Amino acid sequence: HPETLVKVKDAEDQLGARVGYIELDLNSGKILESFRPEERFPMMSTFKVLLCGAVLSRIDAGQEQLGRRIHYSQNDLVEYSPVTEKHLTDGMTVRELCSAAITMSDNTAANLLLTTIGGPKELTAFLHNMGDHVTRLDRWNPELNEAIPNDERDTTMPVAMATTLRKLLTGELLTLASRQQLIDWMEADKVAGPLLRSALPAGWFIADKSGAGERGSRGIIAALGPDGKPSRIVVIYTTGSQATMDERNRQIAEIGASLIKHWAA
Repeated sequence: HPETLVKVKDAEDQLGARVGYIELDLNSGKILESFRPEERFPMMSTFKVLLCGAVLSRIDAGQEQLGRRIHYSQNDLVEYSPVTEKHLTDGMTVRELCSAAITMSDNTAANLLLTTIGGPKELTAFLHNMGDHVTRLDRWNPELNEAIPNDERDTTMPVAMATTLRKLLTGELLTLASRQQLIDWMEADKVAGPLLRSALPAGWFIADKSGAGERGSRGIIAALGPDGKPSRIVVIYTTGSQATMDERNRQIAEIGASLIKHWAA
């Protein structure tokens, strides 16, 4: 059972592509191990957690409401919108939009949420305010998944994403209610079965969010731990590979198996 860093490097070889990885202690925020922690990768759909962070922050400040109902139309629908495409008549609440965005990676829900905050620039501004000057969202769905080589648009670094995720989940940035909601959404993720969840023993907790983009881009952010409590943050990205979606999933699942098999170390 390879050690995690050995498996991550092996994943680069198998995939013919850069893989970035970091593991943080959730409590302390201490980096436990990392690989290409300070290189940039497309965030892809993992941005949606940060987006819902921004939305929750607005909620906490009285500028937004969980129950606010948004009506929208056919023209707003983009590909991979399994929830939003069913609510053209009745609309959806902000709460339901964040659920759909995080748990089903509903692309239209994420655009709708971007509108509520005034666009990708406002997410980037929210990030800057929290101290994250690396992570940047520049475009909307679907364009933000283009993953053009060395384009810094819509990118993060594993270390920036990991830290920012920790601040959202455990910091004072969001109220206790909002922090809990955010983690509850990520716990309820439905579309990341083939990734770290496929390696997870019964009884563990995981709150995650996946992403896939062009040019083989794939990744996942997670808070996970044994005994029903998250204790570490794991962030994994890759971009460039020509491997199949299944192949890229497998490598990420295998990185997950390693970190699980060595967790007690």
